[PDB]
Amino acid sequence: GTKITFYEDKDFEGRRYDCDCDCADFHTYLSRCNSIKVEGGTWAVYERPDFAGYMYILPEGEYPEYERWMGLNDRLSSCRAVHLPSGGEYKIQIFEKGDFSGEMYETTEDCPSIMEEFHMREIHSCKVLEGVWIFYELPDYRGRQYLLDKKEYRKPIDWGAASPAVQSFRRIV
Repeated sequence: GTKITFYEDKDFEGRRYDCDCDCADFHTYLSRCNSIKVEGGTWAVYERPDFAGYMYILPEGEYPEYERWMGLNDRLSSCRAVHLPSGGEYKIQIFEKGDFSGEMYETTEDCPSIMEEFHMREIHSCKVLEGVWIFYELPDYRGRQYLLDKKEYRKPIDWGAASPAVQSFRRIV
């Protein structure tokens, strides 16, 4: 019973498209997205069809301009609802090299700068043992966003990234 509404202009103006289930392609219904209203739960929204391109994670709320979801442009074309467990334990394993190789670290806590904490600038694979997490390109949860809502990620492309650069990560609660 969650819903997301996309508006072409800022401040919830202009033509609109709404999604109540997952939508793999609404680029023919909206030329651009400059504000969003999210109801009922948390959504992942994507620049290109079929959940491709830049992605952004939006909790319930009102977003009058794309900066409010750290958007890179006003282009969105697909979206899916994020299923969050009832606030249990959260646990993630990050790896120095692809395919779960190299050095590994396991944590239960948000990390606003992984260099100071794990002495890595990059994460080349990961296993999400419990919970749902977000990787960020820059420290303090800034820059590009990548949703980790599955279990195993063998290489960065599996979380939608072109490179293993990750500098912070946190749980979705």
